[PDB]
Amino acid sequence: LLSLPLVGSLPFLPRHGHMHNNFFKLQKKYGPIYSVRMGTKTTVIVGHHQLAKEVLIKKGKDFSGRPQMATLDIASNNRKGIAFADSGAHWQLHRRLAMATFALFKDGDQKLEKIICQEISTLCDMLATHNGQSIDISFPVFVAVTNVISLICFNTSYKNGDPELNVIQNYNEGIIDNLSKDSLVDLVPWLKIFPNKTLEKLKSHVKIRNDLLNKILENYKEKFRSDSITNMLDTLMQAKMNSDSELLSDNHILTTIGDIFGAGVETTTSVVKWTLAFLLHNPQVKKKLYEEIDQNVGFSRTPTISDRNRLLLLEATIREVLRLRPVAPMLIPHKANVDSSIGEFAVDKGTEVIINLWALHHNEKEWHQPDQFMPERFLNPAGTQLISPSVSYLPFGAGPRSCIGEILARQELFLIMAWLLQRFDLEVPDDGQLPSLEGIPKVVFLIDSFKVKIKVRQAWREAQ
Ligand code: HEM
Ligand SMILES: C[C@]12CC[C@H](O)CC1=CC[C@@H]1[C@@H]2CC[C@]2(C)C(c3cccnc3)=CC[C@@H]12
Repeated sequence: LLSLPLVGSLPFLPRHGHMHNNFFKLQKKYGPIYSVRMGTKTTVIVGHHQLAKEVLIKKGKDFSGRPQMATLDIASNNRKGIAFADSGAHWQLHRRLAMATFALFKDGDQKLEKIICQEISTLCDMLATHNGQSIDISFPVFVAVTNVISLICFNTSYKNGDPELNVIQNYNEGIIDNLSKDSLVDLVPWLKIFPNKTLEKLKSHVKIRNDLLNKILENYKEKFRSDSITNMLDTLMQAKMNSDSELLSDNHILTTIGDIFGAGVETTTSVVKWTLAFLLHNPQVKKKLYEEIDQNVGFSRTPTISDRNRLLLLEATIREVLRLRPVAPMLIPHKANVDSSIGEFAVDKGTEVIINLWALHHNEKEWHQPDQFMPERFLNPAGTQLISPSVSYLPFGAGPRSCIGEILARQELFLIMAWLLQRFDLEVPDDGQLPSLEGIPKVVFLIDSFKVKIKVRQAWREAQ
């Protein structure tokens, strides 16, 4: 007898399990580096911190490109902005500008901390009215960080109950929904194979986004002045003026701002939401954080960046969430700019390269009990200093494409968690429903919405 002719082979079921996991699973069989073919396209998947550090750092510029996806083409207005922009003059300029923007927030009245704290203050005030009730805290958090990013981008914020916030939250939900089904690593190009409305759907969420950004950018051309660089939009216009003409067109500026707005809001919200979930499943850790927040900060004042030097277990909890649930479990896809190599294997010009960050954060030789939420992994055995327990760890990636929002995100997470932990007891709702920790892989790695019982703290009031 005979083997049947094979016309197609995939090593696991599509739309079965999370893909970053299925890829990790195959490491057992094939090693930490291997490739897949779909039509003309080859894709490399990397699942070890050494070979990843080759792609991200050592050969940074070689692998700093982005592949082209019909779905990203829409989200990025034909490859503009930073995130889904390919390497080139376009990317490099807009990346450096945005970065330069961030320094305009290093010291003074527009200290990043002061902008962050104002909003956490509104945010804690709103949340306080719900004393005794179980709420989904998604929207209150989305609001506070929508504000921080808005101030940083434009020097504007939204008053309470402005409907624009609701309009944003909507096309954000609908873009994240139609950007991919599961991860950005779509394996089989299902949307070229059968009739469907997903590009149609995606276009018209992005239309409404682009329309809101167009209003603000034409309504700002007349407020703009050379002697006043205080936000990101200024920085961009300060560049268009001096000069790079092809590079800073209207579309190009809109899209960069659109990336930062998107990225500022959805990543931090998601992580806050994860952190709260892990905290609800871990009442032993939760208790110690209240005890640590009392011993070190008490109730004479609200928490402060300078507190990162003493709220160590809080910073370890955040570190551990960013490990167990990476925001980007497979980063964003890379691409080979020139012919090159990983681990001394050939990788040709144009090949998609994916770092399975999830594998690195779960490597069993690198972590002692990787499947466990254990903020202790990030402390010395006593409890008094933060440690880097493995090199297989890159929540913010690294190299030419590393996260630019990293200082922003770090401070937003630490300050949100600290104000929250000071003022509020956060408990399971009366119906003992805990959130699912499984997650929902999309551009960002999300958690199903859930509810938290929020109460005002006995110790917080017993001091007013
Ligand atoms: C916990 C929150 C965050 C995490 C864990 C995180 C992590 C990451 C990772 C892993 C990447 C991709 C690295 C790669 O593609 O190889 C990335 C890229 C990026 N992030 Fe974040 N990030 C966070 C928050 C933010 C924030 C607050 C912003 C905006 C202020 C932001 C803006 C960006 C942008 C614009 C890129 C694209 C970089 C490029 O293509 O050159 N991120 N981030
Ligand atoms: C789709 C979305 C989120 C929904 C918005 O409507 C549009 C948008 C634009 C830029 C994207 C963002 C999600 C987060 C992205 C993908 C991001 C990012 C992703 C992960 C970590 N850090 C940053 C850089 C650009 C960001």
